[PDB]
Amino acid sequence: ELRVGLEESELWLRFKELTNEMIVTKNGRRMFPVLKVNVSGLDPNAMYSFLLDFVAADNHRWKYVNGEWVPGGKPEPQAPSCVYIHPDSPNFGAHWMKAPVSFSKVKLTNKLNGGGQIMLNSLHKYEPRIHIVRVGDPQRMITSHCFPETQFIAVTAYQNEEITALKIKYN
Ligand SMILES: Cc1ccc(N[C@H]2CCN(c3ccccc3Cl)C2=O)cc1C(N)=O
Repeated sequence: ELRVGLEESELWLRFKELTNEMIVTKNGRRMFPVLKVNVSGLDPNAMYSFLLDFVAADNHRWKYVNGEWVPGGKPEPQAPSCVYIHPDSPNFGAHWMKAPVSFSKVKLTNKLNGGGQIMLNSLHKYEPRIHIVRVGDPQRMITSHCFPETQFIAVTAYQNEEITALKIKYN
């Protein structure tokens, strides 16, 4: 009954086809595309919080060489666990289900700086993951959901000029 669907999956797949890249900066940078999901099968009367984190996909980093992403060395030590709390939290299941849940305000950074920003290692691959937690639950039940369409490589600057162009075209 619980269903969490990626919105604009076709657009994400265009970026994923090229290998998607997300800029990280000292002060933090919002994502494009924005991660948005539709949710069904929550209790409309209950209250939930929506959380987001980013899971490392490989035991190595990457490098863009001759127009191709290739394994580019041993990984750096894993990034700190950073979780983003959706600012609508806590809210009724009715709230989360009446309209897609958008994580427009989350910012990716390469420094532990000011904010609820997400710390990522440049040239490493990550995948957004959403968690739903119910308030007042003595079992502290959490549901976790991964989105393979939204995988990307964190970068201090775009490597693929097709990514640079695509981000301008669709944004
Ligand atoms: C009657 C009723 C009870 C429960 C639910 N939803 C469950 C499943 C997900 N979940 C849930 C619970 C804890 C943490 C995270 C989640 Cl996601 C819930 O609270 C729907 C109905 C209904 N509308 O019939």
